[PDB]
Amino acid sequence: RPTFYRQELNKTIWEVPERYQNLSPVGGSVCAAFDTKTGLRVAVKKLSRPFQSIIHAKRTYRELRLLKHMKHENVIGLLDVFTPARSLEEFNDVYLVTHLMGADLNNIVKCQKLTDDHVQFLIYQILRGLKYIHSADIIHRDLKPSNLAVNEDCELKILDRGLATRWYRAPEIMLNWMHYNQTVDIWSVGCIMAELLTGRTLFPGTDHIDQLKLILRLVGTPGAELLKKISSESARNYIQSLTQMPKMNFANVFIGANPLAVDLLEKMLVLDSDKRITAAQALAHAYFAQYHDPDDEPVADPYDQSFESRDLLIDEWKSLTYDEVISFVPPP
Ligand SMILES: Cn1nc(C(C)(C)C)cc1NC(=O)Nc1ccc(Cl)cc1
Ligand SMILES: CCCCCCCCO[C@@H]1O[C@H](CO)[C@@H](O)[C@H](O)[C@H]1O
Repeated sequence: RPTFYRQELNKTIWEVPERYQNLSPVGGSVCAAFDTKTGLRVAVKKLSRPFQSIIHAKRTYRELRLLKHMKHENVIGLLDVFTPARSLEEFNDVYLVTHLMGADLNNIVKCQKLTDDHVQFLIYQILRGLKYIHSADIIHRDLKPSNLAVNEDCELKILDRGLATRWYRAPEIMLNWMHYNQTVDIWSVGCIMAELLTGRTLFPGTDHIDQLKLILRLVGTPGAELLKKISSESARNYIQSLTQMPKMNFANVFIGANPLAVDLLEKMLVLDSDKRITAAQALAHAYFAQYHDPDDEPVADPYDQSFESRDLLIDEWKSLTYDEVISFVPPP
């Protein structure tokens, strides 16, 4: 074990290896640090009360398992994870180390003037990262501009901050469908993409109902084919209950957009999530011709997430998390 030191920042104590220097608050509780081992600047996150409830303990464990697993350019990965605790008995705090990236995409959006080439490169990187995420059988479910770190050269990493967020949510997530396929995230890529083109939010709903009213205005009310898949009572029984809305043709909404951008949007923003384009399929769309490389759009190693079914005690989830701290191997 290295030697640690204690420092107080914004009413939060922080005990970190001497390696991590220059500490200064950024945000949960995140600091910028200077990593003297690799000469680069990092974000260090100290987890708040990680083993306080069962649910906190399980989420702490999912955090670590998940970040230990993500190893892709366009997805947040773990540079390091440490605890000041010398033993399990004494184990209480968890710090995560990741790359700091300057902005999130939210900053970059409303003040900069995005070329079609900007939208290609930014959207290409989200899909690329999503292929990877989705190949591990992970659905993000809350993809938005705040959850995309962008550096100065417009390199992009997907992440989860986590806890308006509703502006990018798939219609099915917002009616609480419970059977979600991965294309929920494709819906989110559509909303983001449209906003990078127009510079404005596609569905800036004021609340839940308004959000959905705005979605249907664009995509139209459900067709016969989609309707025939709805199991439920009055889930379907309020059919045209917000008028029998005709679907907008997107060439009319995205005037002066690359017609290939328009065509991809039509394939992302389908009501019926069985008809949505996949991440891997969207990669092969002519819109990404300048960036698409078939041999450098990698998939994930098998991700064991049996643990999610498990109902364990606070102290089992704490031990499991301890094991994960102990077993961490740093990137090259
Ligand atoms: C829970 N979670 N899920 C994902 C995805 C889906 C992108 C793999 C990523 C994460 N977790 C995070 O993104 N966590 C995280 C950790 C530290 C900082 Cl400074 C910022 C964010
Ligand atoms: C506003 C009316 C709600 C329309 C949302 C329906 C689109 C969601 O997609 C639907 O739901 C499931 C995915 O969760 C799929 O398995 C279904 O087959 C699919 O059609």
